[PDB]
Amino acid sequence: GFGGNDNFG
Amino acid sequence: GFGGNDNFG
Amino acid sequence: GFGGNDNFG
Amino acid sequence: GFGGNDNFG
Amino acid sequence: GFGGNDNFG
Amino acid sequence: GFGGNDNFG
Amino acid sequence: GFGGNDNFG
Amino acid sequence: GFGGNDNFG
Amino acid sequence: GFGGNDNFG
Amino acid sequence: GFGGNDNFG
Amino acid sequence: GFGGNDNFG
Amino acid sequence: GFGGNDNFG
Amino acid sequence: GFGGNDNFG
Amino acid sequence: GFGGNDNFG
Amino acid sequence: GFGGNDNFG
Amino acid sequence: GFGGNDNFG
Amino acid sequence: GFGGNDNFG
Amino acid sequence: GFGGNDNFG
Amino acid sequence: GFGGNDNFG
Amino acid sequence: GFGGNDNFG
Amino acid sequence: GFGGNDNFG
Amino acid sequence: GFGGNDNFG
Amino acid sequence: GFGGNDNFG
Amino acid sequence: GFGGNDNFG
Repeated sequence: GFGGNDNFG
Repeated sequence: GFGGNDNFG
Repeated sequence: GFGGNDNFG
Repeated sequence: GFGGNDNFG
Repeated sequence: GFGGNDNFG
Repeated sequence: GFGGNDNFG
Repeated sequence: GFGGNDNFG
Repeated sequence: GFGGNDNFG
Repeated sequence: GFGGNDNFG
Repeated sequence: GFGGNDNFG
Repeated sequence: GFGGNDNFG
Repeated sequence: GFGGNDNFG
Repeated sequence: GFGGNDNFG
Repeated sequence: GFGGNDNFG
Repeated sequence: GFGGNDNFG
Repeated sequence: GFGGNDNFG
Repeated sequence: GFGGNDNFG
Repeated sequence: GFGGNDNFG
Repeated sequence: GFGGNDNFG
Repeated sequence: GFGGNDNFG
Repeated sequence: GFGGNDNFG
Repeated sequence: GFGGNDNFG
Repeated sequence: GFGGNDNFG
Repeated sequence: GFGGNDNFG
């Protein structure tokens, strides 16, 4: 999510 | 893709 | 939530 | 089916 | 049915 | 004479 | 309170 | 259903 | 006297 | 019949 | 032919 | 039908 | 009198 | 059906 | 106090 | 379907 | 909580 | 919280 | 007569 | 922390 | 800093 | 040179 | 120079 | 693809 697409959902 | 938190139902 | 009767293809 | 949410798909 | 009546619910 | 497929309450 | 002969047929 | 309140939810 | 299937949620 | 057909005759 | 789903009442 | 009469009801 | 070669289905 | 913050009573 | 008559005070 | 060709016929 | 609900108090 | 007073800072 | 939470200084 | 800052969430 | 003096900064 | 406390991602 | 029963509470 | 010398403090 900072470079790589995190999904806290 | 579908990189998200996906429910489908 | 109540995702009922999904027919996916 | 009598209150069942049934598919018949 | 084939020869008699039938309903869905 | 006779009743049949009968959903009820 | 129903009360007589009813014959759910 | 009849007199007993059911609760099919 | 609640009686149903209420989900306090 | 999900990938199929049905009759209900 | 796969003509299925017939009633030949 | 096809070969002979058939009544219904 | 359906008589000649015939596919019913 | 997701009250994540439900204070009650 | 939801069915139970509380007294937060 | 999702990410799949999935031909019925 | 950085992903979801707090409910302070 | 809920019953007790709160403070911050 | 509880004086509860307190932050001095 | 009554000395330095906080974060919630 | 209640009877003395303090430098939170 | 405190960076301090901070969530990321 | 406060000097009595203060009840800082 | 960040790439320098970046000091997440």
